[PDB]
Amino acid sequence: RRSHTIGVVTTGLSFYGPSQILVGIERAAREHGYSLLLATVHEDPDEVEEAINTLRERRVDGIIIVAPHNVPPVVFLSAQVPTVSVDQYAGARLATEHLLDLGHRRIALITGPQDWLEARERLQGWREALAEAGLPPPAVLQGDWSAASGYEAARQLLEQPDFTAIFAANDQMALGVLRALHERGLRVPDDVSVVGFDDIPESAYFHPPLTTVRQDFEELGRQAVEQLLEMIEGEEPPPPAVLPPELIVRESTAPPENLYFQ
Amino acid sequence: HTIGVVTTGLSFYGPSQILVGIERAAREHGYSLLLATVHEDPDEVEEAINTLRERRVDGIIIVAPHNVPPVVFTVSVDQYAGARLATEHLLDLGHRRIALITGPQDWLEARERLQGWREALAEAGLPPPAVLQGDWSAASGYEAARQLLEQPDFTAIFAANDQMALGVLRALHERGLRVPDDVSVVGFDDIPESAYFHPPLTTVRQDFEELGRQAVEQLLEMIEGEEPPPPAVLPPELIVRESTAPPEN
Ligand SMILES: C[C@H]1O[C@@H](O)[C@H](O)[C@@H](O)[C@H]1O
Ligand SMILES: C[C@H]1O[C@@H](O)[C@H](O)[C@@H](O)[C@H]1O
Repeated sequence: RRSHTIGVVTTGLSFYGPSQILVGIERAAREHGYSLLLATVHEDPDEVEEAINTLRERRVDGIIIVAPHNVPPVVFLSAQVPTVSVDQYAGARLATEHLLDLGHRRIALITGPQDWLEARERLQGWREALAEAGLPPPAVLQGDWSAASGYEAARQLLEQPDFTAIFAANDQMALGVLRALHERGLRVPDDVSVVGFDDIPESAYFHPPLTTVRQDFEELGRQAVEQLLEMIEGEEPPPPAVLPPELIVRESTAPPENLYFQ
Repeated sequence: HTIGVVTTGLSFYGPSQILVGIERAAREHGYSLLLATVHEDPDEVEEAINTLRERRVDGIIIVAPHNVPPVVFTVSVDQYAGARLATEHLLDLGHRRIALITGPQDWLEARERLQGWREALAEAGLPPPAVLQGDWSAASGYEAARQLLEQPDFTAIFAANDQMALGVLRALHERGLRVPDDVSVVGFDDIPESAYFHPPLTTVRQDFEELGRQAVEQLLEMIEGEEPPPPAVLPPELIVRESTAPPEN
C-alpha cells in the first residue's frame, strides 16, 4: 500500500541550483528511508504533467516539483498549495540596493527567461529598488541562464554603453558578462560593477571574485522533503516557507567613476 | 519497469550531465529512473546496490568509484588518451616544466589522467615532478596553485578538471602572472563555463550526456537478453583556446 519512494520532476540539471536542490532532496529522502524517482523535463509543453502521471503509475508516496509548470501529495518549489522557496524579489532588491548605495544610478539588468517565476521576481525587485530611488527602469535584456547568453547580452549593452553596473540574474550569465567586459578592455569594478545571483562555487574564483546573492539550494531541497513527509502522513497543513537570501560582497563592485555626476 | 543509478559528486557538471543522458535514454525507452547517491565511504555503493536490488530494478548503472545486471563505469571516455594529448600539446608549445594538479586518487579518471601526463613526459625523456592533489573543487585548485607559486619552477600547469583550473587562473592573476604570457593552463571536461573564463580555457572535451546514453544502451541489451556487450570508449577532444601558448622563457 506504500512504496517508500519520492518522485521528483526537475529541469536544468546542468546548472548548480537545480543539482544542489536535487542533492538536498536525495539526502533528506534517504535519511528518512525513501528512494528517489527522478524525472527531467525539457523545453516542452506540459511535459511535467506527463512526468507526474508517470510517477503516479509508479505508486509514488509523494511528488516534489522543481520546474516551471501549472491523489499522491505534491509539493512545489515556487509560489502557486504547499510551497518552499527563497525570497527572490528581496534578493534582487539587496543586489540592486547594494549598487545604488555605492553611487550607481544607471544599472543594467540581464534577466533570465520569463517563463521562470524567479526571473520575473528578480526583475521586479530590481525595478522597485530603482523606482524607490526615483529612477526610471532601463530596457531589459533577456538571457537564458547560460554564460553565452550573458556574454551576448553584455555585448549588446556595450554597443552604445549607457551603464556603470550590470545586474546579471544569475552567476552563469555574470561569467559571460565578465568575459565581454574584459574583451572590450573594461575593468571590473573600476569601469563597470557586476553583481550575480545564486552564489555558485565558481563565483568566488571568477575574475574578479563576483558579488552575488546566496541561495541555500541544499536546505531548500531538504525542507521540500520535510514538507512532503508531513503531507504524506499524520499531518498535511504545512507552513509556507520562505528562506532568506544573503548578499555575498566580494570584489566585483565599487563606486562608479565620476561618482558625483551620476 | 525501472532502472537504478548510483552516482556521486552531483554538484559538478560532469556527473549531472551523465545523469541527464541516463534519464533521457530511459525516458524514451519506457524505463523510470531510481536515484541513489553515495559519498566518500566505498562501502556505500555496495549498500546502495542492494537497496535497488530489493526495489526489483531491472538494471543498475554505477557512476561512482567502483571496483540484475549493472553497467559500471562498460562505457567510458579514454581518460588516459585525453591527458596524454594535453601534455603533448604543451610539450609541442615548448614547455618542459609542466606541473600537474591531480584529482581525488580514488577516482579512476584522476589516476588515469595522472598516468597519461606522466607517460607523456617520460616518452620525451623528462622527469615528472611532484604532483599536488585536489578534490575537483575550484578551492583545491586555487590552494594547490598557491603552493606551487612558493617556488615557481614551471611554465605551465595541467589541472585535472576545469573547476580546479578556474582556481588556478585565480591564483595566477592574484600573483600578477599573465596567462598564457607567463604560465600556460590546461583543464579537462569542457564545462560550459570554461569558454568564458579569463582567459578562455584550453581543455579536453568529454561527451557526458552521450556517455550516459550509452550506459542505458548497453544496459537494455543485458536486460532484454542480448548478453553482455563489449566495452565501448568515447574519444575525448582537445579544445585549444587562449589559455595556452609557447613559454616566454
Ligand atoms: C538555472 C536556474 O536554477 C535555479 O536553481 C537558480 O535559482 C537560478 O538562478 C538559475 O541558475
Ligand atoms: C567532478 C568530476 O566529474 C567527472 O564526471 C569528470 O570526469 C571529472 O573530470 C570531474 O569533473
